[PDB]
Amino acid sequence: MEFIKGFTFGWDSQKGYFKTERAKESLRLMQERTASEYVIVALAALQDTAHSTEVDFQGSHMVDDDELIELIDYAKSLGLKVILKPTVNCRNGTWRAHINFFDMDIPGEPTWDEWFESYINYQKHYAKIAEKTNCEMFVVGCEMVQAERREDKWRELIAEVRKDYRGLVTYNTDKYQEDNVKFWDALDVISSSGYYPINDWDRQLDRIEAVVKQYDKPFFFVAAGCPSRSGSALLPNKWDLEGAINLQEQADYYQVMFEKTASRSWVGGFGLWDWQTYLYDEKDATKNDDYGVFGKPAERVIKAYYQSR
Ligand SMILES: OC[C@H]1O[C@@H](O[C@H]2[C@H](O)[C@H](O)[C@H](O[C@H]3[C@H](O)[C@H](O)[C@H](O[C@H]4[C@H](O)[C@H](O)[C@H](O)O[C@@H]4CO)O[C@@H]3CO)O[C@@H]2CO)[C@@H](O)[C@@H](O)[C@@H]1O
Repeated sequence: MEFIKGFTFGWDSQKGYFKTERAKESLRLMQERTASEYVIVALAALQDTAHSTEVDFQGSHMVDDDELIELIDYAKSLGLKVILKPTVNCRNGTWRAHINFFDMDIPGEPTWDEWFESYINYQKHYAKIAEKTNCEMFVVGCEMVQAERREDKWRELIAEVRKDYRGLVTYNTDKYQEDNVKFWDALDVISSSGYYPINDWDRQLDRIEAVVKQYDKPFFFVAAGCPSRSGSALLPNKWDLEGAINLQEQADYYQVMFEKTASRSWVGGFGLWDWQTYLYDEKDATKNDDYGVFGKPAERVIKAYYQSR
């Protein structure tokens, strides 16, 4: 598989965002300033809590099918390939990694089968969209740490997705969880949220290597990145981390990350975390403490490295 030079887009979007021309502008800025050849459209449905069974993708937190199809078409019209990544959030704030139900089915309690039924139906709806728009890859799940043990249900879900979509299929595991998934044989690509510390890449890359070699498959970090924020380089996943603005720390993180993964041939690309739909003004970049890379010194590290591959 070719080296995926990718960037995540659209995580901030809601109903209506993908029609506006600000969205089309942001996408062109993203491609121009980073040299990304892939866009990872990251969307999120909602369930009430980590222990609810209804997954809701029709409410206004979610873009409508028509503006999504349009945004994808527009992306491909710019020479960008498209990975579609529908995951799920909780309305009470709980990280999806905690979505969980009892092992046994208990009378009157929510069950794994009820959740997976709602979640399968959600995935199939977007797998049909991925097929009609000829997306290159489709991500059936993201950081579902406590659900990953339910292997037969993930295998059932992947089969259901293949009925609608004939392209590449992967699953996005969380950091340090690459061997927590036992259904990699059923996917085409292995991927993880590579939020590893700036000073621990060697140990982590060596662990992941041995996990990948147990399987048939290419690997890439479908998510990776770092806020421009003091302390983030050691904990790049923690989006609510409290620390002063620090653009240089974000640039150091990307420099180190590309340097360490460039020597590893099984590391097959990136879906850098994120490029916002409603991008800030480049004048305010110097005071932005978010994952965004627009107008910041890390923007040039990514452009150069992606342009070197
Ligand atoms: O309700 C009120 C006010 O809030 C607005 O929304 C929130 C929302 O409540 C929630 O906090 C949401 O969280 C984010 C977070 O900002 C990060 O982007 C985070 O990211 C991670 C992602 O989940 C994956 O782990 C990925 O791999 O790594 C990312 C970085 O770690 O994603 C969280 C959601 O899962 O942020 C928004 C806005 O900040 C709106 O509801 C608005 O309506 C209302 O006025």
